Amino acid sequence: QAVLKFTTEIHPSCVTRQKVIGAFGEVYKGMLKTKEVPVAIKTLKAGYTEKQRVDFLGEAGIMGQFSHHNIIRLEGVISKYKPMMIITEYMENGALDKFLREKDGEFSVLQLVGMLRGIAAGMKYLANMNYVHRDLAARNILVNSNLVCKVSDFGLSGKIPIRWTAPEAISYRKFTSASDVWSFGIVMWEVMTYGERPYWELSNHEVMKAINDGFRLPTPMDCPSAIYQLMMQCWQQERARRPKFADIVSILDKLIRAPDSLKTLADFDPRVSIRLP
Ligand SMILES: Cc1ccc(C(=O)Nc2cccc(C(F)(F)F)c2)cc1Nc1nc(N2CCC[C@H](O)C2)nc(-n2ccnc2)n1
Repeated sequence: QAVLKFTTEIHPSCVTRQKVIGAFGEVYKGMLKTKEVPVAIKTLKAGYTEKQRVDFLGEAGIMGQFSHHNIIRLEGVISKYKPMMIITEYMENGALDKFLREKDGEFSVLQLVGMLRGIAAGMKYLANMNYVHRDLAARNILVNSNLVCKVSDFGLSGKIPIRWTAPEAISYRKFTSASDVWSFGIVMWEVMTYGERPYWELSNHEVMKAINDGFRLPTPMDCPSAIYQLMMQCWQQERARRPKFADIVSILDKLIRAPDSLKTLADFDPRVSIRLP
């Protein structure tokens, strides 16, 4: 029970499950009695294995431990009754990838960079807490009604997220906070492009080959030079050369606080010629 030391135990009478939103069990949208609050509810259904129980309660325990503005907030856990449940806050705006694609061009550069600073602060916290995310991507980030981004982990889409993953993590399963930094660079590109697919139609093998050949994603349109410089350094082949999350947070904070620094734009390489008088 020590695993749950940072969690609040919720009584089942306070929870109502309404609609399945994911699927040892299912995830539901529901309501929590604490005037009810909307919540997401992950269940561990009858028949779960020992490994599944250890993973489920371990997930609940770390989510309770995390207490940060940019990490999804655990409302509580049901561990004393069956089915067991993990209950989190709910965001009507949903996941960041779909959000940006449905709001193309609607935000200022400063708003976009602010979302990256928040994601970076959440990741710095996770790394400092010695938690390696392994699946950092815009699809795993929730957006609240204040445009605050909350790092989450919804599990795999299981689709292996090759184009978000650092080379050493793909090649030999070395997942660390430095491979999370690589993923963060990809998230920066996702944000600045309003959710474009990294590497467009390239297949997974083509992406890995391009990376090994030295190619990197080109600059997004209208992107601050400093922001593209930062994402590029997240994609250094040599793990030890990448910035740490503390460096990323510091840089993003300083750019936002001296906002003229974001007015210098990186050149964009057009794919298409339009000749006009
Ligand atoms: C119930 C639930 C359980 C666990 C997690 C979760 O993050 N665990 C996690 C594990 C390790 C590390 C971290 C860490 F470090 F990142 F924090 C976080 C999130 C949700 N809650 C949730 N799950 C979904 N799902 C899940 C099924 C697929 C579906 O498409 C979306 N959707 C919403 N949701 C949507 C709109 N508002 C809220 N909430």
